[PDB]
Amino acid sequence: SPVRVGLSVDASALGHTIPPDYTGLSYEQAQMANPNYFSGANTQLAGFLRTLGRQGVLRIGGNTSEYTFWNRHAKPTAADEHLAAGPDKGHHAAAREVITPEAVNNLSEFLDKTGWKLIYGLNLGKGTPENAADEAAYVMETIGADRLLAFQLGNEPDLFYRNGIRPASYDFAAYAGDWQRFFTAIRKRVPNAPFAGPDTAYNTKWLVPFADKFKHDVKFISSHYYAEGPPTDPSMTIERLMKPNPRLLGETAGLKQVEADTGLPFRLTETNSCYQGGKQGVSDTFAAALWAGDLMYQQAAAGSTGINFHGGGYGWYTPVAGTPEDGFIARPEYYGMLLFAQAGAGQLLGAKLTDNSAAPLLTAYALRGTDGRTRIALFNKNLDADVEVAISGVASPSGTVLRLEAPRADDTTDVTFGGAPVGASGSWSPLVQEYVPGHSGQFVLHMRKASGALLEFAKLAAALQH
Ligand SMILES: O=C(O)[C@H]1O[C@@H](Oc2ccc([N+](=O)[O-])cc2[N+](=O)[O-])[C@H](F)[C@@H](O)[C@@H]1O
Ligand SMILES: O=C(O)[C@H]1O[C@@H](Oc2ccc([N+](=O)[O-])cc2[N+](=O)[O-])[C@H](F)[C@@H](O)[C@@H]1O
Ligand SMILES: O=[N+]([O-])c1ccc(O)c([N+](=O)[O-])c1
Ligand SMILES: *[C@H]1O[C@H](C(=O)O)[C@@H](O)[C@H](O)[C@H]1F
Repeated sequence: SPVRVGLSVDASALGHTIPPDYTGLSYEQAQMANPNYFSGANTQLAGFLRTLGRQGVLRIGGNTSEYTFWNRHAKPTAADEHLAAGPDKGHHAAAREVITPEAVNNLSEFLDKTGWKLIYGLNLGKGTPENAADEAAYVMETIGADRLLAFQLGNEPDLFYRNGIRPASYDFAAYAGDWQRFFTAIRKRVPNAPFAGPDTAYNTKWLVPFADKFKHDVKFISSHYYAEGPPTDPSMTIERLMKPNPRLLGETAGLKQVEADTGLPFRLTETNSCYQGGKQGVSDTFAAALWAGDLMYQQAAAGSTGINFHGGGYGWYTPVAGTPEDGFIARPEYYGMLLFAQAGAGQLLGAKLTDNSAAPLLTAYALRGTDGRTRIALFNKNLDADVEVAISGVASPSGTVLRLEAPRADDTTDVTFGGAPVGASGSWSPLVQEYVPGHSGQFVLHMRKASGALLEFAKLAAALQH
């Protein structure tokens, strides 16, 4: 028998706004070594991005951003024509790669085909300030001011002290030294160069200090988040992924603090289910779809202005997998992002769960969409309990439900949303839609264990609208 829970929506309790560019992805800077990947001719990948959002952000950085060197005078053939750069596995220094001018040109075409904006990593770990300045100049010229959201100076500088990029004594102080030096060189060459940071791995203590020290220099504050790791650790399981944890609590507190204290927006610029490249049998499963869609909403509710799920290649946690030669496919995690895409932008509303102690991992978010229609995204992350949700507070005669499903939580395939898989180049239309009738704002929705749902409610009295 289902666990019977209440969801009270309060349309008068307004929360944060979800902007049209909330969604996004993160990729390794090393991907720039192959100009055919982010390219106008890569119509398949662009299609997958357009389905994730009419607007969104592509972030390029990661562990490889310390090992990639802009070379304005490269032979075009320096390029690795075949490279599909998967998430860095974080065991040792990445292979050193050059970025060519044509890679930047093709990145511009790709952004033009997708309608997305760009966050671009610069090499503060091993590069010089002069080369960063030159790189920045070419990117700004090529990408354009309209599409370049920010440069970022180093990736996860809070781990430099332990990974060898710096000595064991490197700390916030020294980073702020490094950052200032690069910033000044870049701005001399590119007066309108925009910035974000500190792009930290986990260390929230760097956030307010960074935001305070560089308040007039940056557009937003950034940090990262991984639910689990390392992948070889047997405690890192699907069930664990469905649950909050102290790191998430700390990141969430960290983002609220920086926004409260400084008034600067926050963006989660690198995130996925398990670090060091993800975990087989967890990161590549239907559970990751529930995990990722729920994370997008939880972060927005806390005040995050956007997100970037890391990926690339055929990485265990990649939302999109593939290569320009063999084609691209949506992995299970993509479908959690797709639910969010389908819900769209708007303003979050009060929505409280009650009688839910026997179904503690169910989450729900109500949104007043741009078009004025109410949506509710639910994630029954309970692996073993079906739920029956008594929804109230919804001023609508009826809704449709689109289901996020797979036959088992650990399935690496068989994932559908709205009764359909995603096809080639991000193609997707709902094929199964269930009507839910309401009265006095009350609706009842059953959800199987380990499933999700998006409810879209009809306007009142709008049957004759043009
Ligand atoms: O030189 C090595 O192989 C060195 O690699 C360290 O690993 C890293 C170095 C740099 C980065 N990074 O810029 O992101 C990341 C890693 N990493 O996450 O593995 C090793 F820690 C060190 O033992 C090794 O000597
Ligand atoms: O790690 C290294 O290879 C070495 O690289 C230098 O930085 C560069 C390498 C290559 C180019 N380029 O192909 O135009 C440019 C730079 N650069 O001016 O940043 C570092 F300076 C050096 O410390 C590092 O050991
Ligand atoms: O269940 N449906 O496919 C469906 C379609 C259009 C609709 O307008 C509604 N509705 O009124 O909520 C439901
Ligand atoms: C963010 O963390 C990722 C991971 O550990 O999976 C890496 O792939 C990425 O290079 C790093 F920036």
